[PDB]
Amino acid sequence: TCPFYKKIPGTGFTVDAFQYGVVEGCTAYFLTHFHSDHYAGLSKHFTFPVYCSEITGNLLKNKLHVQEQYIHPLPLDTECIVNGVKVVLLDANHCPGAVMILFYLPNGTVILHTGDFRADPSMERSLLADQKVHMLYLDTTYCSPEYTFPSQQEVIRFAINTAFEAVTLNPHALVVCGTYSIGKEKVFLAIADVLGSKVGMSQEKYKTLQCLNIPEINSLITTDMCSSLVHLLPMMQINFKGLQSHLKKCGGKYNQILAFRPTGWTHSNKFTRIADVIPQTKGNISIYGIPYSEHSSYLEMKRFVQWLKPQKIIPTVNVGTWKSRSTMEKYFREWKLEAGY
Ligand code: NI
Repeated sequence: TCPFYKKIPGTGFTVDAFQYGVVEGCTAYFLTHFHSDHYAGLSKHFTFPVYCSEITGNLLKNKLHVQEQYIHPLPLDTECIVNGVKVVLLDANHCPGAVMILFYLPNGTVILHTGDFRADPSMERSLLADQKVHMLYLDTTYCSPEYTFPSQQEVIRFAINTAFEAVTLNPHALVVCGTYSIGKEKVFLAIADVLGSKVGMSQEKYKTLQCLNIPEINSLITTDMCSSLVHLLPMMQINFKGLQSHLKKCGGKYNQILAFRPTGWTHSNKFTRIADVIPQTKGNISIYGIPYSEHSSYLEMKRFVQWLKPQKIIPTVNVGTWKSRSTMEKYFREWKLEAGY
């Protein structure tokens, strides 16, 4: 059965609710982004209307085989009527095609569902500026002050300089980047660009990237591994065993691997600056864990919420324990008393 925080009161709408069977009274199913926890349950046998971005719609059709008649793509930044209710989709600054949804309820209440997001000050100059929000359904993944990490631009700076240095010292080094879902593509794209290479990958991953509307993509990626010195591999293979095994397959073209594991936050954030980061090393194999987040830091989240001044907050992440729920409610109250709403 569908939980409460995935229902939109006063509408026939649900958000990210495909794993519960047929939801009683749902006339339109919204999908915020193509991440498995959120799409869990969609397939070619789905026969209700799905509302989403163009990019999410490209991925439903080609990767999950959902039939075209049930895919309803909406443009961003545009007032649209769905089943008699005004909605807007806004860029979530999460992975490609990810959105927040503004719902204008028939009774005058305004609801923002963030999906998954990385709050940014640029959101304070979207269509959100214009009006009040009564309920916020908030991505609270990192809602605790210990959760700190750098900007995405600092992390990319570190990865580009690390890769360029290592391959300039050894032209026979191979760079490898881990992936398991969409998102974080700037990591491997930026490194390939500095090195003058295309990014090499499997047919399945190439298919996924071709759904993302990335400008000039055909110039940036390929399935011909031999011609590329930046390779993608599944995240589970980013370890000394998996990487050794991959170096054997390359036919004596390379004598070193430098690899990157983009993670979310890890506890080495609590001590080490991004500048000071070091790899794990065995022989001619080195592995860097880099904290490239597509979710808000605690400070980013707090800033966004203090600016929006919602009348009520409903968390959508970390809701399963009493301790987590109590912790999050305490921070929402400090934020509210500090800013005076
Ligand atoms: Ni996500």
